[PDB]
Amino acid sequence: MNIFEMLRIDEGLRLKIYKDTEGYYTIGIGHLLTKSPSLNAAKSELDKAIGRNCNGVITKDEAEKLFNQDVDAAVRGILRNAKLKPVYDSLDAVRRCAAINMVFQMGETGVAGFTNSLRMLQQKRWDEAAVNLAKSRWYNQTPNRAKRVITTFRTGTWDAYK
Ligand SMILES: Cc1cccc(I)c1
Ligand SMILES: [Cl-]
Repeated sequence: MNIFEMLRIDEGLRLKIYKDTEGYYTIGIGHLLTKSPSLNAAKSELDKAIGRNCNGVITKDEAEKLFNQDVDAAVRGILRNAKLKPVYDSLDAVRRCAAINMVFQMGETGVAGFTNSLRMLQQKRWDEAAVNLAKSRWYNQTPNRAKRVITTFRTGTWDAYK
């Protein structure tokens, strides 16, 4: 297991524009295109991202390329964020994958309310952090995926993905 395999499990792979769990146009391995309700707006974002006129469809290679860019962007966003970087750097590699997973799903803004969870994670109070992480819209709206991520933070193992 690694972050790519983890997120590939959580996000799936679809080569045509689809709607994510929130109803937003997405493609590939969970690549958000737009929050606009306009399919044309999503198609424009797709063409811009791939560099050709795709009319809503990409290849597996293209999906994997976008996915690598998106994982890297999540990592570099963590490293540039004064709140997230100290916690991230305190974690082991398996738990760092759980952190990337959350940033990939929700962005830096979506994790802004996790201040108390971040403190518990930095303190290595794993069961306490796991309880706190579940008290969230995130957990309630995507409970099976949140449970896997939370188990990863709780245990520092890949058990939830095996
Ligand atoms: C709980 C959490 C989420 C995103 C990033 C980090 I570091 C920690
Ligand atoms: Cl879920």
